[PDB]
Amino acid sequence: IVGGYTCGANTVPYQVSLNSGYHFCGGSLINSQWVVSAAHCYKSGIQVRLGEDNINVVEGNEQFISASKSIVHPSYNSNTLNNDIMLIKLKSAASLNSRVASISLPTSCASAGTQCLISGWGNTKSSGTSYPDVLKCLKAPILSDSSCKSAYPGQITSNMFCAGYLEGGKDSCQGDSGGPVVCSGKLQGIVSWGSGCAQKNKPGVYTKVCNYVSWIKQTIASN
Ligand SMILES: [Ca+2]
Repeated sequence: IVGGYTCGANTVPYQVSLNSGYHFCGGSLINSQWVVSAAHCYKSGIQVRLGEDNINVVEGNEQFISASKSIVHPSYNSNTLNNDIMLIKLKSAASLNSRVASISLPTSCASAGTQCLISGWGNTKSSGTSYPDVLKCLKAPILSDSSCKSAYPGQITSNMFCAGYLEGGKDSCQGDSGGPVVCSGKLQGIVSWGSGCAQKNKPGVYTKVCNYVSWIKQTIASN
């Protein structure tokens, strides 16, 4: 997250870290056994880390759980990042508490100008590299479809939306992928892609979770 702030330990209790001997992507806890993340984060060997704040120190309130199943959307296209969504089933159910809690899926899609919270352990620099230890937060609005398509002509599908700031300086970035975009207590986005980070007129692009609610619920009911 570039231009953001230190969230505060366990203030984003649904945020997870996906780990393979290092943090590589985020995700969101949507019930005691299931996490949503981005398809482009898919790997073998994933450990889900819940209740994290500093990803480099064991502080308390952490739960480390292996992934059992990792379900990439069948129509994921890795060249376009259309359908950039994955479900991950935990080996065991997490213990939910004030520090470790699920986020609700949307009933309706969000509209333009809705303010959301994006969070992650990704790069904090637009130009260069600097990974945080502790979780970073950014409040960003949903842009209009118009401004989103004018920023990325031909590359925005019905399953995406833009969020952020056209002036630059505030965005998600590498390592934030897969994490939450929460608006009025509902999971509306997943950190997906963009052109660089925090660059002017190139806002971040997010998977529009409201298009996937039926798919999420049908897949989970069968797995
Ligand atoms: Ca920790």
